[PDB]
Amino acid sequence: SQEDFELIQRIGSGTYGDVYKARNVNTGELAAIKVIKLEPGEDFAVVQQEIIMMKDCKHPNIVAYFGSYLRRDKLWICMEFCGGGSLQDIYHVTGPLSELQIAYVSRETLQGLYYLHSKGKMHRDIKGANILLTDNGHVKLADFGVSAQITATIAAFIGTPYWMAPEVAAVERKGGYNQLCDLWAVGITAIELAELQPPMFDLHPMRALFLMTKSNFQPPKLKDKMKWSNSFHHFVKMALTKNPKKRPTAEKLLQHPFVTQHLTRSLAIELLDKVNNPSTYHDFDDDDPEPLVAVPHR
Amino acid sequence: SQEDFELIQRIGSGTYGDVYKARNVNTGELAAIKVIKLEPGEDFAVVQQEIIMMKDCKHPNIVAYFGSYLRRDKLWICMEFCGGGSLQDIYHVTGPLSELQIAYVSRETLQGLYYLHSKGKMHRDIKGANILLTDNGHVKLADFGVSAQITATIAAFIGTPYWMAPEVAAVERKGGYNQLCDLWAVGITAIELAELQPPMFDLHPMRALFLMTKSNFQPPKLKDKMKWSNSFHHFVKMALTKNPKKRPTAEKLLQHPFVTQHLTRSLAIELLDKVNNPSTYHDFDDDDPEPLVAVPHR
Ligand SMILES: Nc1ncc(-c2cnc(C3CCNCC3)s2)cc1OCc1ccncc1
Ligand SMILES: Nc1ncc(-c2cnc(C3CCNCC3)s2)cc1OCc1ccncc1
Repeated sequence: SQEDFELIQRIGSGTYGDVYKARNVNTGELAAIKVIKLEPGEDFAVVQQEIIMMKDCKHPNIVAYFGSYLRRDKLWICMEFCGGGSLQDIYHVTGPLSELQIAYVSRETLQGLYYLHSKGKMHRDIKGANILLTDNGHVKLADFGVSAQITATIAAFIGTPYWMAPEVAAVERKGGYNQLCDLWAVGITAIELAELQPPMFDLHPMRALFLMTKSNFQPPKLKDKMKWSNSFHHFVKMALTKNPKKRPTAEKLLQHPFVTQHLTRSLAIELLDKVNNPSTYHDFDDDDPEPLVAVPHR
Repeated sequence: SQEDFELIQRIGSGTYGDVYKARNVNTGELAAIKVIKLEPGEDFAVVQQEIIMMKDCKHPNIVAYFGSYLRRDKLWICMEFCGGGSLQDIYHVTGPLSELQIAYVSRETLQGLYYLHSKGKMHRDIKGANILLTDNGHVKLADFGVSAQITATIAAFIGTPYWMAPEVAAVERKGGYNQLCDLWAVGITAIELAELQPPMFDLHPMRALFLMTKSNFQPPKLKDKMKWSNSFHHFVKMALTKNPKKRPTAEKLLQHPFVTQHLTRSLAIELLDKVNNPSTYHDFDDDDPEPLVAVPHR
């Protein structure tokens, strides 16, 4: 029941409700609980779908589902607690991530999407706010709300299609995209972790979307042409292929040098320590540990 | 009240409900009545908006509003009766229209849109089914349901815009077009009246809209390159300008030769007679009317 957990503190805000740090009353285990307020009679098929998808995903790079409890218009969704927090929360304190840190995160995210895509699902909201870190440095993906929204909307034109002007047709269209769009978000997220914000972030949301549809649109690059290697640049160049049909899948991009190089969870531990560091030194004593083998000096 | 009219026969189907030929109980005047079934609690702001717009338009090329009556979930909207019927209804019996007939209809439609556009309104569903004819050959535009829908929807992204792939952005966009889209519909309608159906009519609605958004999209032409004049072709070429900013407005297109030439309601009377003709001859007697001036012959 809900009574098995005690909400400790709000740690974020999901697509729907608030996320709270929580503790189990008996086991003492930590967990993250998404509290969602439901209005009577409202379309439940959406939060219902999110739970099902969470319930249907068991992968080391996806936030694991513990349980869900509904009590009087208040729905709790229990999941594993990622101590590090969102990457966005991290690089807001931390500076920009390292290239190797971006590389590690990217490979793990791609591993998560690989799983989702084989299942035939898509995340459709891949960003720094949805990529979490465990205390040991593991990378998990979160927030299946958007995914759930898109699935639920699979169910009416305004006007008649054939008589629509091209600019009206662009707005009257629906669907027509697949899971390869997640790969684009990986490319944008790569930039996001590098430059503390996605490209075009200063524009209005509608204005940014309109620019992407223009025929003369060219995919973003990394501003510092010299700060990052050719692999990182090339990785983003592939991930940010405008044409979806020629865009590399999750497996093809996992075969890329930038993510196929040696990358361990040490890099995330580093990142976590920097967040736990708001100090370049500490007290110490360095002399000869054992007198028995202490080299003499006169 | 509703009791002032008696529904005679269904004459069409609007965006919302059925349209009935109707007669006034007292005056004996004919009228068209749109019967709309409303569910309790439903968004009325849309049919409410349609009435207001109809009520707000007094132009010789727009179907005039007589009244509207609501009685127990059943809303009547009374308007002038166009004896000829829809152009689509006409060319389904009639063959394709003449070039001069298409020209006459086009000028009158443009005159209607000119009025709407000066008021800052848009039709957004200009087609043969919405262009009516009076018994005397006058051309009126109808069906403000779509217009009303678009206005009412002026009031939430799925996912975050900046991380969206271009193909997702295309579907997540909204608005971004103006009344110039009506001019495109005029161009398509010109083809429709000429070839008994719009271009791409054999495609699926979604497929047709997707093709229009492609960068390599080229506006349709008239299939018979030799059946119609250069003016008609050029008229459609202007009206079907892919780029909305360079697309001629309603006034600019009214200055075009194809519609600035001599065109009278005789052409519509012709069209109406052909519909009232499902016969190339009839009984007659041709000899010398008056003997007093009858020229002799021996
Ligand atoms: N499963 C989760 N585990 C931990 C967090 C945390 C978020 N912020 C945290 C702070 C960061 C700063 N240091 C203290 C801890 S931990 C969020 C989680 O999930 C979020 C979520 C969002 C949307 N849908 C589902 C889950
Ligand atoms: N005001 C209207 N006056 C007459 C018709 C007619 C439609 N079909 C007609 C037949 C054609 C064949 N000959 C017999 C008559 S008359 C439709 C009208 O309006 C339609 C409308 C649609 C959608 N929203 C508003 C109005």
